Amino acid sequence: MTIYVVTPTYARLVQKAELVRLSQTLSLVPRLHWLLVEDAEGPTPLVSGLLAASGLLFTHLVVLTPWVHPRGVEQRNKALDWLRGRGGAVGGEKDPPPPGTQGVVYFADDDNTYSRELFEEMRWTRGVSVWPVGLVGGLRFEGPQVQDGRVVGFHTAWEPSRPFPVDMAGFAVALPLLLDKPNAQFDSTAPRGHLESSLLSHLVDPKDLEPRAANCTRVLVWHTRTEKPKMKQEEQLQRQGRGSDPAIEV
Amino acid sequence: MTIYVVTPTYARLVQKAELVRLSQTLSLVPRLHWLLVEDAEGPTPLVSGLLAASGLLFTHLVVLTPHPRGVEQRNKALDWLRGRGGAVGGEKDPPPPGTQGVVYFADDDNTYSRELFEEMRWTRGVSVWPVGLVGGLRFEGPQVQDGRVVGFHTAWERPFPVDMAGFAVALPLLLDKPNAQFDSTAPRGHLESSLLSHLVDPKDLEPRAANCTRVLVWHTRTEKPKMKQEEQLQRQGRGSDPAIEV
Ligand SMILES: *O=P([O])([O])OP([O])(=O)O[C][C]1O[C](N2[C]=[C]C(=O)[N]C2=O)[C]([O])[C]1[O]
Ligand SMILES: *O=P([O])([O])OP([O])(=O)O[C][C]1O[C](N2[C]=[C]C(=O)[N]C2=O)[C]([O])[C]1[O]
Ligand SMILES: OC[C@H]1O[C@@H](O[C@@H]2[C@@H](O)[C@H](O)O[C@H](CO)[C@@H]2O)[C@H](O)[C@@H](O)[C@H]1O
Ligand SMILES: [Mn+2]
Ligand SMILES: [Mn+2]
Repeated sequence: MTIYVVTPTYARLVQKAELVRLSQTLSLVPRLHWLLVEDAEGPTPLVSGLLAASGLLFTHLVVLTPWVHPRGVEQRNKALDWLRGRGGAVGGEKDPPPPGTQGVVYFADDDNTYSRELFEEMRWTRGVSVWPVGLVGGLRFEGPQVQDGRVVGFHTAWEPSRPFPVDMAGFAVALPLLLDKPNAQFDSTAPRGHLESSLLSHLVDPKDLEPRAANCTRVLVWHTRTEKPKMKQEEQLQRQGRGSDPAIEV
Repeated sequence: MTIYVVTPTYARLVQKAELVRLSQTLSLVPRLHWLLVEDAEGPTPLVSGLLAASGLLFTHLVVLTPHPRGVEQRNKALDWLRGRGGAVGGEKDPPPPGTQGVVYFADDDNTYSRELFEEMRWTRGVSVWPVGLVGGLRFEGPQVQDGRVVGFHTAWERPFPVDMAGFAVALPLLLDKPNAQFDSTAPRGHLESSLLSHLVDPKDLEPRAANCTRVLVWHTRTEKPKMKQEEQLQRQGRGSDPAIEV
């Protein structure tokens, strides 16, 4: 069962650092195909270079992002388009899996923290699977309430009106189910935190969710965020004509 | 050649996450021995459990520090390497005297590429390489000329203007200098120097990373999670189950 990890990424100071630790974590997982989608005009040397050197099975994708400020929407839908045979690769495996292929799709932002155990949990998804997510929604962890092996509620707080009050990193979807539901995609016009539900509503009813991670008692992924680097000194040095050598990638 | 990674850690919301992605990166490095020292009153089940399930060669140490942080913890790892014992888990026996190896001080929130470790494995005395996103710069790094450290690309004021993550020390040199340790009273920018002045002259530093032309380690920091909601649910008697580890 191959796991397809959809990861939208964009250039900023901590980008390479984020892709380095993430790609290194992904190299621990067998049967994993990384769909890295750059939010850029075209493929960048930085990302192309990191992928080629990663040693991972991957497909490089690119799409530009054109009030609620959703992040990575277009990039995620681009990965979905590719999976549905609408092309778009610029590197790596050019052809998507043919229909009938078994597999699971997981949307992994480039700044979260993922334990290798998480991937074995989602590898057996029939429709849509779920598990708790740490340090998200303003909670220690947000996650499905499980009873008798079934989801009967949710431990959440923010925007409780959400049919699926779970984070992007808190679920995975069966590849066959995605192809069998062509209208399933992320809605960029969706309110602040209803992005997840905009995709999932086309796939299942929350009652049909497959609880994983020891019936949602284990937190195997964390919604970590990196601090924006301090650059006051870099700014001053540049004015003096001695800024950090730009020919050295960071 | 074994690499001894000394990592001080402490309990806070992101600790487990930090330790998870750090240990996963380390499991990609051969001949590596992890010296994880907790800044706590005793071994925490969280860390003990993470170490046991990591499949890494490690030694677990503890020491509480009631201003530069993680200092006492790093010094205890050094004490252990000097046969002064102090382990509470993992490999209790330190490397025998005259053992070859290199010591690297890796904070638990930085980002380290696998290549970094292969660069430091050749350390004779003390080696150096650039560090990204640190000191207010895209990167700080030694200035190399003819394969010799002739200066330092830095902004903040120091005999050794390099971050904790930008150097490694040969094990034999550390044993040879029994007084070489971090000064817990040394202010932030002088912590690295308090140790290195006991070991070598900055002009004897061995430049790595293609003569310091590549950034293989980043000084990333993790945002503190907002917990307003947790506090609200706590008032209502339904906070995140304390029995579910995060
Ligand atoms: O605030 P969050 O932490 O939920 O979101 P994020 O910052 O981690 O963004 C989500 C994903 O999309 C990427 N992205 C962000 C901003 C942008 O302009 N373009 C993007 O592709 C980012 O790398 C994440 O993977
Ligand atoms: O500000 P920096 O990013 O240089 O430092 P840090 O926050 O990453 O701390 C350095 C190391 O020491 C640990 N530590 C931190 C605070 C404390 O009270 N006790 C500690 O042991 C931390 O985990 C880092 O590894
Ligand atoms: O499942 C949680 C949900 O959180 C949304 O983000 C919210 C923020 O927009 C708001 O400012 O704070 C909230 C916490 O009180 C919460 O973090 C995400 O948009 C969504 O993806 C999901 O993570
Ligand atoms: Mn994020
Ligand atoms: Mn740090």
